[PDB]
Amino acid sequence: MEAVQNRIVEAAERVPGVRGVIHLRARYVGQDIWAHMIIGVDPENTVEQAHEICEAVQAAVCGKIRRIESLDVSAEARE
Amino acid sequence: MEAVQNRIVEAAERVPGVRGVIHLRARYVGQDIWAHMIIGVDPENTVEQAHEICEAVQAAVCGKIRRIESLDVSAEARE
Repeated sequence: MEAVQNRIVEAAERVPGVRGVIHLRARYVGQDIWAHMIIGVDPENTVEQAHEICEAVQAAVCGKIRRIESLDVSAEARE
Repeated sequence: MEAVQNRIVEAAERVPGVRGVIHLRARYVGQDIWAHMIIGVDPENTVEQAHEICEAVQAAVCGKIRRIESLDVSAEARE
């Protein structure tokens, strides 16, 4: 649980435009993980750019961590 | 319930920068309402601007509809 959540955080942080993981809640459903994540982004990015970063984080994390079967990613301004 | 939710929607829509209410969930707790709202915004607004619109919607709706005692507002790109 703690190691998998570190893996998730690190995976998100390596995606262009991510300025920290603000929040991550992981729920275990059988052998699978269902998760909700909030990432920080540049406040001067557009809303469209922030959506693109969130989509990229979803693809990267789901592609890298095969136990994850649901992941919702949203963004907030950071710095 | 239906009339109060129409009131909430209309109140949000009159705030500068709102492009529709995408989602509104209202829960009744005793006599009070607790609500979660997603607004549409210009995709070319910055993330900081979208946060400012959300804050303005929170102030307007909470100020106008006194039964609401909790309101969380987030934004997504619309058009």
